[PDB]
Amino acid sequence: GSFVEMVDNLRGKSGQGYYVEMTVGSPPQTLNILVDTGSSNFAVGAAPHPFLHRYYQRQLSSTYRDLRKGVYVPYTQGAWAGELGTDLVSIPHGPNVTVRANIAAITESDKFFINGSNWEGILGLAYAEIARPDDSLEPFFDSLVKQTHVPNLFSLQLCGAVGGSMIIGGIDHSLYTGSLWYTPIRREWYYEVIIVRVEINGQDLKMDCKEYNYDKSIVDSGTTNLRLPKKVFEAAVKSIKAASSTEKFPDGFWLGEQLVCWQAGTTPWNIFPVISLYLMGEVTNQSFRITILPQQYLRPVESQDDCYKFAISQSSTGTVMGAVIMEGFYVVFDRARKRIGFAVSACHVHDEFRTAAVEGPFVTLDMEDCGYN
Ligand SMILES: CC(=O)Nc1c(Cl)cc(CNC(=N)NC(=O)Cn2ccc3ccc(C#N)cc32)cc1Cl
Repeated sequence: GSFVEMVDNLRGKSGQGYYVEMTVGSPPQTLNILVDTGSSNFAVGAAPHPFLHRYYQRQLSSTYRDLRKGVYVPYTQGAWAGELGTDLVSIPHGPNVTVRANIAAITESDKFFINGSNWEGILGLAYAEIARPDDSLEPFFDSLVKQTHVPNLFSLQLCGAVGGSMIIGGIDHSLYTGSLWYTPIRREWYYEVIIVRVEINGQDLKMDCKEYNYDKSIVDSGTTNLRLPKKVFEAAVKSIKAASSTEKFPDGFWLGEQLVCWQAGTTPWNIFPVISLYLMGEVTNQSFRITILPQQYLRPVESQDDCYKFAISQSSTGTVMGAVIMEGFYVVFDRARKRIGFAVSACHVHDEFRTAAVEGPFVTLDMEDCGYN
């Protein structure tokens, strides 16, 4: 394939984010940057911190330009503050171009950096609307498209336990099997989609699709869990408990407050159900379903023991399809045609009885009502 040099450009530790090497400034400073499809700022640590091995040094970059403007980015648990500026940016194992991009130099932070994660910055891949301080601040990818020939499209293959590929400018066919199925992007801020139905072990959850998309549903690579709206989570957990009732688990396991460990080799994946999301398709009344295995939603925590954490958690900000979902699939963010594609990942962790799947088409009536306004 012609994108061979971008294959395998992602690394990471489990549950700690996938990162790509970027070089910034001149002479080259190379940094490990978190790949996040749920945000829109390019930001790098620019001061020493206990969790950072290296960081961006602006005074050593002759091409660094100061924007004389501070930036503050709050998240749910953490936050960071820093200074805005521009510099030359490249991705060594990505497309062969260099761009002048906005960089947020992070000079202070709370619970943002992860001990041992080996990354020191974040690459926001979503649209300008959700950028701090405001929309006038062109996100990295927008800058890439404007200044260069690179087609307005990228794709992600995150392989679970860690590594994967971020293909920029195209689609690499060795990364997936079967056909690609596309769902429209509802609005360009987050990568927003519409879930029209949810099944556990082929059994329908029987809720109004409005509930599945309450607030919004997004595809977000810098989040670990599949997060479901309060009511949907409650129902889903009932159904999963019922589907795996040949075994018993403490109530805190389903809330992620407890772990269960099996002896090495013996996890009974067979007792947990497959989970299915149906997404609106590209044609009236047409949908398709993506289906994930326990190997995706039970995550290992790093002896003689294998400990697992349930990785479906409740949300107050709608559905977030994080790495739990994405590690099953090759995902194509086709920004040029306002659509997102899913195909079975050539490298998804599976066993011999069941595999992740993307199947279609299905007929779902009145899908237009499922979105929130
Ligand atoms: C240690 C850690 O969690 N670091 C971290 C942090 Cl603080 C923020 C990010 C930002 N990227 C995200 N894709 N997502 C979030 O931060 C989660 N989050 C971001 C905004 C936000 C708002 C409401 C809720 C709820 N409920 C959750 C929210 C990435 C990482 Cl790795």
